[PDB]
Amino acid sequence: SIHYDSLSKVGVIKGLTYNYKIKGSPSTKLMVVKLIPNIDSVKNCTQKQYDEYKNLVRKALEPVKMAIDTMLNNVKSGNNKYRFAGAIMAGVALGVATAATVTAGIALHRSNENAQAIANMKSAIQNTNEAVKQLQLANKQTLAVIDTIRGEINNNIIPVINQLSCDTIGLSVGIRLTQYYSEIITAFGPALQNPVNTRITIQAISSVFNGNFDELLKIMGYTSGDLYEILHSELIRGNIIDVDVDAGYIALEIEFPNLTLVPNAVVQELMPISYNIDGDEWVTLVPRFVLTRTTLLSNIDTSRCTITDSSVICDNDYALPMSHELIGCLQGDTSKCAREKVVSSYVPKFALSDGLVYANCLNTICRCMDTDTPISQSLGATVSLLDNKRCSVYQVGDVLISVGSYLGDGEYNADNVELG
Amino acid sequence: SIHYDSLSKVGVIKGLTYNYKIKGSPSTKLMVVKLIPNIDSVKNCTQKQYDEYKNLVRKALEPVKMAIDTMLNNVKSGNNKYRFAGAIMAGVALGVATAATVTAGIALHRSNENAQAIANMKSAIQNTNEAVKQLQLANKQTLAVIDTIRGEINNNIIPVINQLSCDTIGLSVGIRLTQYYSEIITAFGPALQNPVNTRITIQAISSVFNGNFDELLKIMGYTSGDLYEILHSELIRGNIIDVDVDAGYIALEIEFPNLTLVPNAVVQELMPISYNIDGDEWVTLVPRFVLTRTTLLSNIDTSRCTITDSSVICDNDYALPMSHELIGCLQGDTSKCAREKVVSSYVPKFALSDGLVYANCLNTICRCMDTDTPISQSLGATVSLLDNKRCSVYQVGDVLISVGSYLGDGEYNADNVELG
Amino acid sequence: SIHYDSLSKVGVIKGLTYNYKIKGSPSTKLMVVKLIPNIDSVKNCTQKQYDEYKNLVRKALEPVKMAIDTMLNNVKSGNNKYRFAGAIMAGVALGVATAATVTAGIALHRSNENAQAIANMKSAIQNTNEAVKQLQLANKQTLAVIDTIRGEINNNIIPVINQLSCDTIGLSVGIRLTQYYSEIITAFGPALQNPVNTRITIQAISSVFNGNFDELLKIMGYTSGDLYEILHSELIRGNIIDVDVDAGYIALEIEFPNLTLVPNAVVQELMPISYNIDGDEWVTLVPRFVLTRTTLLSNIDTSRCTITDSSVICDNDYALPMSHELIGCLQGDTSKCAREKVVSSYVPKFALSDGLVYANCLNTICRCMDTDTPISQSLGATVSLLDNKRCSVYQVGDVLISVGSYLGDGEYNADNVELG
Repeated sequence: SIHYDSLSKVGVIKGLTYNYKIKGSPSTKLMVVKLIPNIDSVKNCTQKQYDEYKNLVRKALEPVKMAIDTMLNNVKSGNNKYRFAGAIMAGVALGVATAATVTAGIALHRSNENAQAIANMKSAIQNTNEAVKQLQLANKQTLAVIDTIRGEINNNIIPVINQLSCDTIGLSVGIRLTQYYSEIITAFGPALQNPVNTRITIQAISSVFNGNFDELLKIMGYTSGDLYEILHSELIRGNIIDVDVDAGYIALEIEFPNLTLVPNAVVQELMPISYNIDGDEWVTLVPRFVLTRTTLLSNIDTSRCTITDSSVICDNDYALPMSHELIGCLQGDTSKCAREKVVSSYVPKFALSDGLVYANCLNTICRCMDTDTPISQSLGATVSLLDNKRCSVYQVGDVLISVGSYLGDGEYNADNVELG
Repeated sequence: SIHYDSLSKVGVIKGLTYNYKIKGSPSTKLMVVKLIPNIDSVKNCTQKQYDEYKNLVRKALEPVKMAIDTMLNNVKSGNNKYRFAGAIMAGVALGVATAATVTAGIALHRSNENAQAIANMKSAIQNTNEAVKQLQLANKQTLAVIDTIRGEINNNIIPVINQLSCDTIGLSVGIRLTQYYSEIITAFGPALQNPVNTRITIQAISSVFNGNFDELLKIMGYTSGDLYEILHSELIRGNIIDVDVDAGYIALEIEFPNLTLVPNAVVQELMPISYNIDGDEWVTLVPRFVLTRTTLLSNIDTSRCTITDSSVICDNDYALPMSHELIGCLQGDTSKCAREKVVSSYVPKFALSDGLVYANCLNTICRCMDTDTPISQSLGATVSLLDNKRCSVYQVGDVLISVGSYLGDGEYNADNVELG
Repeated sequence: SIHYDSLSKVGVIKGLTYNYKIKGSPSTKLMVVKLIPNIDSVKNCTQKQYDEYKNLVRKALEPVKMAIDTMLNNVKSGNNKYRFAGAIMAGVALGVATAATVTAGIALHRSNENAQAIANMKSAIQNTNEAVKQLQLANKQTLAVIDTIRGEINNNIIPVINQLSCDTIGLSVGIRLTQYYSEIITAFGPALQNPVNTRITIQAISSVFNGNFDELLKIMGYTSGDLYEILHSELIRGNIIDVDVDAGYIALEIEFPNLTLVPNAVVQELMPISYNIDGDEWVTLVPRFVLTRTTLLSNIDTSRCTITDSSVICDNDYALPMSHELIGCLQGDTSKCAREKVVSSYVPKFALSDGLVYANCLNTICRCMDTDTPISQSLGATVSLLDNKRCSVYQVGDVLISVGSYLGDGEYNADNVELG
């Protein structure tokens, strides 16, 4: 319970209401990002710059493969000793880890049969001559292959190649290769250092492809308009499963999760306004959002979640405990609520809820428009309630509002309430 | 009062001084952003990809117009019942809202006559064939029309169109349309969801126009060098007033505010240094900036404001209350000031103010350069003052400084001050 | 000491270990950024737009040179009066400053002989016709000169110049100049306002050169693969030393620092898990990282540092003091540790350290796989220890793990420990 009838007399008013959703089971797709382009159409003019680029790429990829091969051996070393049907992590060889790292280490082994199927297509992956392409694995699964720089050459150099000289072509292509290297290090740098525990969103991945994430979703067989709820929440993420150093490519597995609606769970918003005490202006201190689950009250940090037109969407169940004074305050003992003095006009003075208006008519102008007379609260009353029994249209500050009727047994009274 | 003479003996020294400015009355201009380009120069080669693009745009715009039409009906439903000269909000139909939402809902109705004037120019808006254009409304007001992709076709495809094949042109244009769609969703996505309460800065708006905000200000009749104080503060912002689904465009109103100088208001900076107590090194805890208005002291969170060479500029009056211990400390009762022990050399040891130097000569080397002898403070004194009565140039740490004269009645004394 | 044997019984477990590194002595290089391009190849077609651009650039540069000339006079006014071999700051003319500002003001004078050598090359700097170039000063030092827009004209306009008309060329170049002006104001705007105290990273500087920082490091004679540890930490930074208003260029000095390994300093990570008290689930509150230097314990805010595979790298020594209750807790008086109640399943239940597993087997399923039987802790015990004396493979939650042997004198006991 939140006992709104006692909260209103201390400036706390009932806002909007939402349901709670959290991430469900996954679905996955395969993508290959090529770092060495198929320059074969202009090959004779640019050989010197190309040979220099390949060595730098290979030096950059060599450390990553040893991190992957190391983690694969800790699981294989277990599976070969014991009869059990599941994968077994060798704890003595690993030595120190959180439960999350052990879980991601077993998932890396579980993904290895796709990586082996990709490795059988190496010569077909090398020979692509388009900016994006689709191929079929022996698993019957499809693979998407991305090749940005061959797109740049097809657009910018080939239509004018009769005007340019051989030295101009070589010098022109050389600067484009170093720009692409700078983009790769900016997008993938953190994942190349810690490949087992790091995930990247599809929006960030697309920065290597001019930011065109709409083409990426399209070639995987989706539509960006249908995926809106998980795309806008940034829940579509990928991770590295394998690296090929001699060919120069990265293989990624990309995940499209379901959403689960939590039963008996509600999120409630609270609106604060100022109020009058014996001639001074004060404000109450409370969190903006509160979570209720099967009568239990709790805090929730919505900065780690996305708010939509009707739902709050989180990656995990971010509920947090609540202190005894705040629980006492929200359950109707207003003497336990904390308060602060007002020194700026930026704090609001009125609000609308269920068609009724609550206002602090000692610090803002309130007038009745039908009879054209001012409205005054006593120096004993903290807040004033505006409904259609007195008159049908009110001026509040510099706005005109029409109001509904009060669902109660008599006149609203706010004289001399308990507070602390 | 801040009683700097007592604060100096506890390491708190007087810094720079600024005046306070807050946002004033507005001025506005009109802009139209087109989502469906005028492809008419290459039309025969790209019809298949164009027809697919238009349906996706229309599906994306259909939800936004219903949010706008819904809010317009809540005001019209009031205006038709009553004689009053101002606009009236229907509170029963709206049900729940903050004062800010009611205010933005009335402003949306007030802007509707410009939207109707724009809607009379629809055929002239469709026929533009340039990246940016100016038109005249029947209000005598001007309108700026933006068309990015027709600029791309004029630059990249038309000069080489004799070299490319029909299939190459179609495939080439198709990827540019999906890239533009990805850019729109990234820039406008939050505003398309909540069009009544959301505002966008001109810098962010320009990301749909290659980031060239200088052209946008130029066609509206301004110069980016004159607008520096409001542009650098990020106070130039726009909001959506209407949407046309069949033609595929968004109409925006853009605001250029005035700045108001608050009378009798001053912002004062404070500089902390370490100090000596009985052989140990300590530091005092105080906020960096303090606000004084007509003798009243208050806190101010300058992270929400911009600091210039002479003024602090804020969007609203962000003043906040101050606790009784901090007020006691700043008004000269140093026994109420809070302190901390020092465990790193990154904390500073000296500072310059009004041509005089204050230093902790037990934790840094202080020497007189004229006589070439060291300077020592007793174990009873917290801080030392360096002025030109003793000698004219000092070495402090690894820097040489020349100093002024002390405006006082005698020798400065820092023995055994009151502290807690 | 951290007395891990008492901490384990309250859910705090030993994580990874790192060494501490801080920034050392500098090394520097010279760079010139040109704001007025060498349009001389298309000059006849674009004169009107070019003359308009130059006046706006000069108006933008005029305020910056007076800030530089003002600070240079405060040092020169000292050096001319006194015999001392070092530079002398005039404190009366400066009036108010922090020790950091005095230090940067003397450094600006120390850099002035390079600025004079650059100023002798003005006609050679103006005549460059390439996107990037190298020149030699009379100091025998090299200078790197950047010219982005001449690169754009060499790539985009000259190969098609027989197809375009004179008016098309002029209009086309004019929009590229205003886009470049918008990019300059976005990258350098804060430094142009406060040129003495502001530094910019090489990644941010490169945004004026299509983001290609790899070319910048290459022409300065480095390789981005060797500089990884300081580049990834973002310690490579530059600052403005001079401005030329009539020619329209900015001169920068760029710094490549060394790293110093602090002796006898270690950073230790801590892993928290939940635990059982009399039937309820609880958690302990402690910082993630702790710093030890020659037996002294301290806090460290690693959000201002970079964490690698083995080292923590900071710009300055960010150590901070620690409270008496936390020191008491970590030195084995667990009655002083603070705790919280658990209301979400997102909190972890087990962890691996030194080949042994610690788990809360009342809130997760624990079973022995060799004998296929469940494991249970009493209602008196907070935590359970899993080692190879009982059986060699365990199921914990939904994962299978193989474990090592306990280095102790007998059975581990967690009954009825002291807590508060």
